[PDB]
Amino acid sequence: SMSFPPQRYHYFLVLDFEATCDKPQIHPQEIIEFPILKLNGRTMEIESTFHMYVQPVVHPQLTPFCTELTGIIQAMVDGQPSLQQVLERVDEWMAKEGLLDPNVKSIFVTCGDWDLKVMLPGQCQYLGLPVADYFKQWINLKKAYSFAMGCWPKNGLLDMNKGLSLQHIGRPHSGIDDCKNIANIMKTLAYRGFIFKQTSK
Ligand SMILES: Nc1ncnc2c1ncn2[C@@H]1O[C@H](COP(=O)(O)O)[C@@H](O)[C@H]1O
Ligand SMILES: [Sm+3]
Ligand SMILES: [Sm+3]
Repeated sequence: SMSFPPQRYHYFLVLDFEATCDKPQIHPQEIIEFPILKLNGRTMEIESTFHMYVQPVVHPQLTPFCTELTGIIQAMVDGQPSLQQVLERVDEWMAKEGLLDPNVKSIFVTCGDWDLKVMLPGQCQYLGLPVADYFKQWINLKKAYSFAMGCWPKNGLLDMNKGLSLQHIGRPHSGIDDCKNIANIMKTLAYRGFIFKQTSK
């Protein structure tokens, strides 16, 4: 096939939350890291980065497990805006990037469905906040990978990097680093000729 074919979107918006957690799981979970990488729709190159840590409210003190898992320390979320304000910052960032133009086509890309099917809508429902329409469609990279490679990856980014012989970027369970791996996997899948499609229902 053709390497780096024409794609259906002008930009891809790579997103990977980190959230409060514990062993056994904390309830409710709350977003504590909100990264978005804006990728050129054709080349998959990173052109802009949104990144904010978020101050949790229901369980404001990060557990030892959460800090061990994510590397996020208490001082990184203390003094930060809450999710409501971060969502307003995202909307302003989308506007300045030119992504609110109806003729500019973009879609979010996540590893799995959890981030936009479960985490964001669930916390927004808890807080009584509407979900912006652009969060309601996305590409699940694991499903896209399964069509591009003909196989179901077992453990997310690590196994997709393994299958494509890519070196892992940065630290697992860091939101921004997970985004960098998603973007690197996407670049390789496009190099192999894959055309990305919405997977969310
Ligand atoms: N092994 C785990 N045990 C408990 N919670 C987890 C685990 N892995 C991920 N999580 C939660 O899911 C969020 C997203 O995970 P990830 O995108 O894989 O870093 C984390 O920030 C945690 O809140
Ligand atoms: Sm993740
Ligand atoms: Sm992650």
